[PDB]
Amino acid sequence: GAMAFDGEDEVTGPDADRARAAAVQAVPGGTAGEVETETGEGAAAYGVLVTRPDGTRVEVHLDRDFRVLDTEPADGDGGLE
Repeated sequence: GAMAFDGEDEVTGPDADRARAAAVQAVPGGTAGEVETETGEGAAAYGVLVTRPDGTRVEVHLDRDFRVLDTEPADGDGGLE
């Protein structure tokens, strides 16, 4: 259909807009936040953080063309030190 490359003007992030807009259409009234660019070299270039009100947070990994690669539940217990 419509390719996710436009550019809403109310955001400060490039991919943060394109991927977020697609996320809103996938999650019914769920928690959606602006996304940041993941590692350039690889398959997943965009990480879309979304959370269902059920208490489940999943990050949608998008490829170079914003095609859904896979969705795994994202937790925050893995620190680094």
